[PDB]
Amino acid sequence: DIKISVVVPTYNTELEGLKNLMASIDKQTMNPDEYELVFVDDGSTTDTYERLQEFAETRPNMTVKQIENSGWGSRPRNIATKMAKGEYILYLDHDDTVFPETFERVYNFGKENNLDVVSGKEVRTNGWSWGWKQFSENNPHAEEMGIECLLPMTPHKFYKREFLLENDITFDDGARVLWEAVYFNSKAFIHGAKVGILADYPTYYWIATGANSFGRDPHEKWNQINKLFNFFKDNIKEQRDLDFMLTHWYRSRVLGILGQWLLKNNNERIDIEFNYAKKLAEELIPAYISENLDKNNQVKDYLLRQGDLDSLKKLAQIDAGITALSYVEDAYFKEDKLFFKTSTKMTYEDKEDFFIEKTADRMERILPEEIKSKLPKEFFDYSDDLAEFTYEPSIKGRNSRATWKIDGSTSNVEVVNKKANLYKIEGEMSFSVQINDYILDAADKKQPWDIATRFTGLGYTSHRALTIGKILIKTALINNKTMIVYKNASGLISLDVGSSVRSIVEDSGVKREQILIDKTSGKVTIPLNEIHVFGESLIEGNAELKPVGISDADPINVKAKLIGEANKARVEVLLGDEKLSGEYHLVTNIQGKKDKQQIKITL
Amino acid sequence: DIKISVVVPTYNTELEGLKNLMASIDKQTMNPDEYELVFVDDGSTTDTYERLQEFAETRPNMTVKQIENSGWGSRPRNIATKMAKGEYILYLDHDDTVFPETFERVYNFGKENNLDVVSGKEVRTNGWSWGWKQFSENNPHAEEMGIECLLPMTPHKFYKREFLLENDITFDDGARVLWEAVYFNSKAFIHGAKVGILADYPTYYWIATGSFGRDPHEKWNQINKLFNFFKDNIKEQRDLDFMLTHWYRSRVLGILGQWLLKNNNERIDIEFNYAKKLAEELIPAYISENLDKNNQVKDYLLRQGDLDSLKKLAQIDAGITALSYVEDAYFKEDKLFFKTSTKMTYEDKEDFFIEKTADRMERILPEEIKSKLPKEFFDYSDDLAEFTYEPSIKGRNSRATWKIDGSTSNVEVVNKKANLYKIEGEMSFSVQINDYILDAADKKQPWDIATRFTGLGYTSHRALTIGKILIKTALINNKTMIVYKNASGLISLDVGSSVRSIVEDSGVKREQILIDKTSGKVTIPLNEIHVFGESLIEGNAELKPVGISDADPINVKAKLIGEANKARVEVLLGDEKLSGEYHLVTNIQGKKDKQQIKITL
Ligand SMILES: Cc1cn([C@H]2C[C@H](O)[C@@H](COP(=O)(O)OP(=O)(O)O[C@H]3O[C@@H](C)[C@H](O)[C@@H](O)[C@H]3O)O2)c(=O)[nH]c1=O
Ligand SMILES: Cc1cn([C@H]2C[C@H](O)[C@@H](COP(=O)(O)OP(=O)(O)O[C@H]3O[C@@H](C)[C@H](O)[C@@H](O)[C@H]3O)O2)c(=O)[nH]c1=O
Ligand SMILES: [Cl-]
Ligand SMILES: [Mg+2]
Ligand SMILES: [Mg+2]
Ligand SMILES: [Mg+2]
Repeated sequence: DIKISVVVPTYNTELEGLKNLMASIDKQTMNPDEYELVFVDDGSTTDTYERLQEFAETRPNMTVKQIENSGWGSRPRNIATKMAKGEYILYLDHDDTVFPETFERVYNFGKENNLDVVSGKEVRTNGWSWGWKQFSENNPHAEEMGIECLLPMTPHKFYKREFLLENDITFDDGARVLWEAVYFNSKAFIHGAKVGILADYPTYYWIATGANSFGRDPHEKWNQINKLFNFFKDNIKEQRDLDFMLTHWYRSRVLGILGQWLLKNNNERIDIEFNYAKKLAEELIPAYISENLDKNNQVKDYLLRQGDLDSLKKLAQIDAGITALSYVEDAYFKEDKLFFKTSTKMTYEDKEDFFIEKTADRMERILPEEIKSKLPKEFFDYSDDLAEFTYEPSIKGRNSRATWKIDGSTSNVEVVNKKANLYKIEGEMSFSVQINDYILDAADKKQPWDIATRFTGLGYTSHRALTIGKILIKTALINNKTMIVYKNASGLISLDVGSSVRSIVEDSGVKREQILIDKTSGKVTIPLNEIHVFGESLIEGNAELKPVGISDADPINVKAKLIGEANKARVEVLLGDEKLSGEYHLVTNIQGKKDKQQIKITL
Repeated sequence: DIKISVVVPTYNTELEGLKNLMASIDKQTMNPDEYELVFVDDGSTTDTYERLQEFAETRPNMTVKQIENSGWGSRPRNIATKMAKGEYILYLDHDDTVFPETFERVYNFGKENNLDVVSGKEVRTNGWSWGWKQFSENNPHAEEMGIECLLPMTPHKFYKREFLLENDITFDDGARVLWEAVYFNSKAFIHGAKVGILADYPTYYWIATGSFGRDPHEKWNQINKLFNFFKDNIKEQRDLDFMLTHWYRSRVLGILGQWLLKNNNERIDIEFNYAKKLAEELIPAYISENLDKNNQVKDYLLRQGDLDSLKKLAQIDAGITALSYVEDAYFKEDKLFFKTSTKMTYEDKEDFFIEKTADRMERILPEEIKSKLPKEFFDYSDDLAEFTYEPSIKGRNSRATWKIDGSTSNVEVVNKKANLYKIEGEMSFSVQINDYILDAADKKQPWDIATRFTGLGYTSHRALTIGKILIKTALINNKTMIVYKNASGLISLDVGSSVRSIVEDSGVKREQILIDKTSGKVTIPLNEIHVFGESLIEGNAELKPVGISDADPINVKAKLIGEANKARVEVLLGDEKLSGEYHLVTNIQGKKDKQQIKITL
C-alpha cells in the first residue's frame, strides 16, 4: 500500500540537479516501500533516460518510462499520474529538491484531515518571503477561507490521486500554456477539494538555476493572460472565489505593468501591452473589482480605461524609489534570545523622506496639478488608509533558503507632521529571536541566518534586509549554541549559529593575560572576553600547538572544549601525553573555525 | 625683463604628461618673451632629456641641463633656481599643469602688492576641497594672519627670486626629506615674507597620476626632524603654537583614530610608541588646550599609553558622517536654488546620538572608558553651537572646487528619545554659475554639488544626493543648464550640454510642432523648461525617411531659441525637395535627442 507517488517529468535534465533530487528523495524519513518514484522522460536528446534507468537499478520502487518529446511537462505528468498508484501525488520538477521529513509530515496531515490537496510550505532560492500570507500557520480546513488557500498556485503540492481522477483534473497538454498550475489548482478548488495548509515545515524547495522562453514576446503573453481570465469567468462559479481570482490577477498582471514596468521598457513594447491591457480591462474586468482595490491601484485602473498612458508614465517617475529600510537601533542578547530594536520610515531610496500632504480634512497623495485635475477626488485621499500599516520582522536561512516571520514582535507606525503640512510615515519595532523556532532539520543547527523587515502601507510593500551603520559584533554561548550577530560585508544584519562563517573565540576576544596553565593536570584555560553566556554549554573541539620559530613543524593536535557555565565562557585545552618545552603557538578549533588571537603559551 | 621663471625637475618623465605640461605653458596669456623655462634633468635613465632639448629648439627661452641623479627634486630645483633670472619663480613638477591666465594674474598680483610669496589657489584631482580656509577671498596682506597664510604648504607657489637668494632659502640637498616644502615655506615666512593669497582664480593643477616614508622608523625620524625644526627656527609664539598644534593634530594624533582599524598590530605598536615619545619630548602640555574634545581625548590617552582604549574609541567612531539630501531644487530668475537637510549618522543609516546628564551633553562611551578620562573631555556642552554647514561646487573637467557663498544654514541639537539628542541641519543656497566660469572651457562642463558639515570634531564633505528622480532644465542667457540625479544618485549640473541633451530632458510638444512651407522652417517647441533672458544657440539636425532601412541622412541647420520665457527649436529644411514622413533628430551643442520625432513633408 503506497502512500505517496513522486511524479517527475524529465527532459535534458542537468545531472547534478538530478543527483540532488534523487538524494533528497532517498533522505525521506518515510519507509522507501511506502512511496514510489514515477519518472517519465520527455524524449531527451541527451543521456537523461539512460541515467534515470541507472538510478532505478538500486531502487525497486522507481518506475521509469520514455515518451516522445512534447515541449512541456504537462503531458509527462499526465502519463505518470495514470501509472502512479499512491494515495497522494507530488509533482516534483527535475531540478528541485524535497526536505527529508516532507513525506511523513504531509501524509499524516492529509490523512488525518481527509485532505484532497495539501498545500505545503514552499521555499524559493531568492527573496525574503514566499507565500507570506498563506504559509503563516497550519490550517486543516483551509478551503473554508475560499480559493485563496491554494496560493501560491504552484504544482508543488500534494494532491489525492483518487480525487484528481474522480473529477478529471489533468494538466493542459492541448497546447503550450502559461501558468498551467493556476488552471490545475483552480480546477481542484472548483470541484470542492478539501485543502489543508502545512506551514510549520518546509516541504518543497523551488530552486532557481539561471537557465529558468515561451510567452516572453508581448503577443503570446497577453494571449495567455486573456486565456487565463476567460477560464476564471467561465469555470469559477462561486462569486467570492471569482472576485478574488479576478482581483488578484488583474492587480498583479494587468495593473502590474502600469507602474515601474513603464520605466524599464521601450515605447513600442509599452504600447502593445498597454493596448492589450486596456482591451482586457474593458472586456473582461467588471468595474466593481476596482472598487475594492487600494487607492494607488484605483488610480492605475482609472487612467488605464481613459487610455491616459502619459499620466501613468509620469506617475511611475513620481513613485520610483519609494521604500522602507529598517535600521538597527539596538541589538543585544538577554537570557536565551537575541533582542532587536528597529526603526524605519518611508523614503526615496533610503534618502529623503516620502511625504503625504494634508489639505483641510484630507491626507492626500502629492501629485502634480495636471494629474490631480483628472482623477476622482477620493482616489488620492489616504485619510481612511492611515491605520493599515504593518511592520514585522523576518528571518531567512542562508543554507536552506527558508524564510519565516518572527513572531511576537511589537511595532507601531505613526503619521508625523514634519514641516508645514507635510507628513512622514515612521515605524518603530522591537522583537526577539529564539533560533530554536526555526531549526527543524539537523542541518539547520549550523547555518548563517539573515534578518529582514517587512513594511506595508498605502499600497507599498517593502521587504528589505535589516541594516546598521555602526560596527556590530556580539557573541553568545546559549545552551550549546554558538551565536554571533554581526554587520556583514554588505552592511546587513546576519546571525551565525554553529560557527558556519565566523569564529566565536575570535569575535569574543581572549583575556590573554588571564590564561592559566596547569602543568600537573596538563590543562590550559583560555577565558573568553566579551560574550553573553546563558545556561550550560560544552562543545568538544581541538587545538593545535606549534613551536615558535620552527615554522615548518607539524601541528600538535590536542583536545579542546568550549565551556559555558556561571555566565562565563572559556576554552580548556588538554595537553594530554605530549611532552612540550619552550614557547608554542596555540590555535583553538571550535566547530571547524580557528581563532586569530595570536595565543602563545610557555611550557 | 623676465617676469617669471618656471623651474621644472624631470626624472623618467611620462611623455604624454610632459606634452601636457609644455602645452600648459605655451597657452599662457603672458607674452612668451617675458617668461623662461628652466628644465633640470636628474639623470633620467629614459630619453626624456633628449626629448627636453628637442622642445628647446623651437622655444628660445627654454634652458635644459642634465645633472647626476640626486634621487628627488630638491637639487634640480636648487640648481635651476640659481641659473634662473626671472623676478618670480614657480616650482612646476613634471606631471602637473598650470591654468592659462595664471602667469598674468599672479605676476600682476605680486607686483602690485610687492609680495615675496604669491600663494595661488591650487587644484587637486580628487576631493571636494583644497585650501578651504585659506583660499576664500584674495588677501594681499596674508602674512598678517601668521604662518597659517601659507597653508597648504605645497611648493607650487610663486616666490620672488631675489627673496630666496637674499635669505639662502633652498630645499634640503642631502637625503630624502618628507614635506620638503614645509621647511621651504616655513623658512620663507620666518624671514618675514610678504605673502599674498590669490584665491579668485585657480592657478595650479596638482595632478594625481599612477616611496620614502613608507616604513615606520623613517617616517617618525622625519616627523621628529620636522617638529624640532619648528621649535628651533620659529620665533613668534603664535606661529610656533599654530604649526605645533596643526602638525600634532594631523600627523601625530592622526594615527589614533580610524588609522588604528586599517593597520596590523605590529606596525600600530611601533608608531604608537613613536607618537607617545614625540608627544612627551616635543609637544608642550598647553598645545592640547587648543584642540577639540575628541583630540583632547586622543592626546590624553596617548600620553597615558592607553592604546587599547584608543582602539575601542576608533571602533565606536567608525562611520560617523553627514550626508545631505535634496529637499527642493528649482530655477528662479538667473540662478538655481537648493534646499538641503542633513543629520549626523553612521553610514547614512541610524542617527548619531549624544546623551544628556544633569547639564552635561556627553559623548556616548562605555563606562570603562569614561572612567579613564577627565570629565570635561567628553562633555560637548560648550561646543553645541560650533557647527558649520556650507555648500560647494566642483568642475568635473577643471577639478576646481569652490565654496558656494550666500547660503543660509542652521544646525540644531534635537532631543529625539529619552535623553538622547541628534544633530540635524538645514540649508538654503543658490548657484550663480557665472561665479565659477573663468576660462572658456568652463562654459561647457558638468558641475558636481557637495556639502560641507563640521561639528563635535567631525568633518563630512561629500556629494549632495537625492532619492527621487530629479531632472530640471533651464535656458538662461545662452546657457543650457540641466540639474539632475546622475547614475550614482548624486546631484550634477550639466552646463552647455556636456552630458545630456537639453531637448531630450525638456520634453517636446509633438502637437504644437509647426511646419511652414513658405520659409521652410520647422518649429519644435520645448515643454518643461525654464527660460530667463534671451538666448540663441546654433546647431544642426538630421533627416531620414521612415520607409527606407538605411537611407543616407539629410543634414540641415537647427537653432535653439529662448525668448519670452519660452524655448523652441527651429529646423531649416534648405533647398532639398522632400516628400513623406521623415525622422528628425536635433543636435544642439553636440547632443542628439531621443524624442522619436516624425514630420510629414
Ligand atoms: C522544456 C521541458 C521541460 N519539461 C519538464 C522539466 C521539469 O520537470 C518541468 C519544469 O521545468 P523547469 O525548467 O524545472 O521549470 P521552471 O519553472 O524552473 O523554469 C521556468 O522558468 C521560467 C522563468 C523560464 O522562462 C523557463 O526556463 C521555465 O521553464 O518540465 C518537460 O517535461 N519537457 C520539456 O520540453
Ligand atoms: C624621483 C625624482 C623626482 N624628481 C622630480 C619629479 C617631480 O618634478 C618632483 C616630485 O615627483 P612627483 O612624482 O611629481 O611627486 P608628487 O608630489 O606629484 O607625488 C608624490 O606622491 C607621494 C605620495 C609619492 O610617495 C611620491 O612618490 C610621489 O608620487 O621631483 C626629480 O627631479 N628627481 C628624482 O630623482
Ligand atoms: Cl553625470
Ligand atoms: Mg525548475
Ligand atoms: Mg607630480
Ligand atoms: Mg539614509
